[PDB]
Amino acid sequence: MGDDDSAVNNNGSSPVNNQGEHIQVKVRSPDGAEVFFKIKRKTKLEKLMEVYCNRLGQSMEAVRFLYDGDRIHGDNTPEQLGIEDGDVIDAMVQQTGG
Repeated sequence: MGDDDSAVNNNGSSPVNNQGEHIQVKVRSPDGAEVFFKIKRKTKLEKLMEVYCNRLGQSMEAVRFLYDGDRIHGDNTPEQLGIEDGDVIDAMVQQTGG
């Protein structure tokens, strides 16, 4: 069953990619510190907050995630608000502070 794709040749991976091609977001740990996070594929705020959950050993119901200054759902995505690559997220102690 002859497929051309497996025999088309021209295989390889050239450096057709730049460092700032992807996305970058800083989730300012709410203590006067800010850790650089990064987005590679289309990945909404969900993984940005969960990797943070796993990072501090405390999940997102215990860290209110505000981005562009305003808390919201992770499924809202960055560009949907108008702010993207170079943006920041702030996680405060729980949703109601307690």
